[PDB]
Amino acid sequence: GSKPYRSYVLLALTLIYTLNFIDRTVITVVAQPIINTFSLSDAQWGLLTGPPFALFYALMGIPIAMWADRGNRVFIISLCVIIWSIMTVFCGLAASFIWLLLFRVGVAIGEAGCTPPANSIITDYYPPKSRANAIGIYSMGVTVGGVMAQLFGGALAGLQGADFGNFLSSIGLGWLFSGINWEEVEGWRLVFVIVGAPGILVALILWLTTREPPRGYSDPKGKTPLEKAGFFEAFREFGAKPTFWSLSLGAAFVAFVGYGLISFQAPFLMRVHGVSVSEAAIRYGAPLAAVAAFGTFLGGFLSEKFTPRFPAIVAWLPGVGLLIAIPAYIAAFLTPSLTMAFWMWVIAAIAHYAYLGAQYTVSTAIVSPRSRATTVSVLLLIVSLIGNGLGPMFTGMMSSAFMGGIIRKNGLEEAFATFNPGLCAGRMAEIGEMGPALCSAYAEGLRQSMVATVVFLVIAAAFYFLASRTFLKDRWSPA
Repeated sequence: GSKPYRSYVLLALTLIYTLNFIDRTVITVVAQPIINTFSLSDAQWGLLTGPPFALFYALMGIPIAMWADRGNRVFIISLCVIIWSIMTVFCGLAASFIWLLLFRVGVAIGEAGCTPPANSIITDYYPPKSRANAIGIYSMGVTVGGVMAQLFGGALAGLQGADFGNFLSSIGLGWLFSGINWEEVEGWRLVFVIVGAPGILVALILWLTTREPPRGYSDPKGKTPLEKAGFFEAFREFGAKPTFWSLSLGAAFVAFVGYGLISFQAPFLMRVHGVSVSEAAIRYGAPLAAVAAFGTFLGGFLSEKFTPRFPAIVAWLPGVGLLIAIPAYIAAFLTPSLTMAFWMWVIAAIAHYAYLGAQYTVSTAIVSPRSRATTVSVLLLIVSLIGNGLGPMFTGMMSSAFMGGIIRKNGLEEAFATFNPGLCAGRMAEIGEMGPALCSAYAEGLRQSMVATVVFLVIAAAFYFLASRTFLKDRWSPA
């Protein structure tokens, strides 16, 4: 490609990836409102924010990959942008929670067709002198995507549907004004619609302003490997090594905790501290997500600070920094002062994602570079699968379980057989003799579930240490 033109192509791909993660994580913002509207158990909210992305790499990742290395390299991104933005707005207008679940699966279907083609495009668009910092810029999409999803969700939540209707009517899109009443539409429907909708426009803009690179605009002298570089074989080279399995296990459990936590984050701060969706997702969710990214990068940086030689670094021997994350999290959860909560949480996130990025760096250091590629792929697959799939599922089913127990220990089942969530928020009076009891249970069950999930950081530390042992033999030396 050219130079200002390929710079533009890079801006467009980084923006696509930003939007990918905006549409991917905004759902954690409108958690509680979605629950109020569809009257869901936290176990269901977990079933919705976790195992749907089972499909993300379960099918699409593998066929998208196959289909992206083969051909049609720009059309694929723009098609998938259309796909996951359409699926998003469809979430904004879902009858049953089953339709929400399928629309989320479809969003994942679409989003799995972003990175393989975007990578191929940056590669064959950029010369090896600077391809590196290019891929780095593109990667920055995740961080910006998360923090911006939190901000835009907070902004668009708590937005009267009548405001949106009157706006659309004020611009001449009256095909929807009389079509349906806007005072009965909930703000998360608007979040979804406004976040997904411009994706179609952006996929068009991509299809139009982006030439496909000729490919192989790569490096010149490279003798034939004859052995198909790294493919299946790299797996057994890293599958021999048990440090690989133990680090991918510990990393997947770090992620299991982090994912469950974000999945019920806004619900927590709302139920306990009574904060608007806006506050919960703006004053806290976005700074927290930034701090999470920073803790990750800091962890990789403290690896790069001493992974030149000494590895799996820690105080001495085990990674107790995870263990240290544990009580600060628990403190955030067991506090009456919200300031306190925020700050404690900040601290522990810094530690928590530290040990994630750390593990990430350490992975690269166990295998030959001819295989480090597919090694980091397989590790991120393990981590997304286990973490995403099972983290919220545990956090939510525990929230139900621990609410359950409370009900049982106060035999409240007669009052609960008519319990919905939404009434608890602001409509306190018009519930019953056992109204406040039932809201207090809805909150404390989730509280106990959060405090329960962090204890998986014990499993995480256990795996980290477990690998810090077998590491030395597993290490890859040039000698």
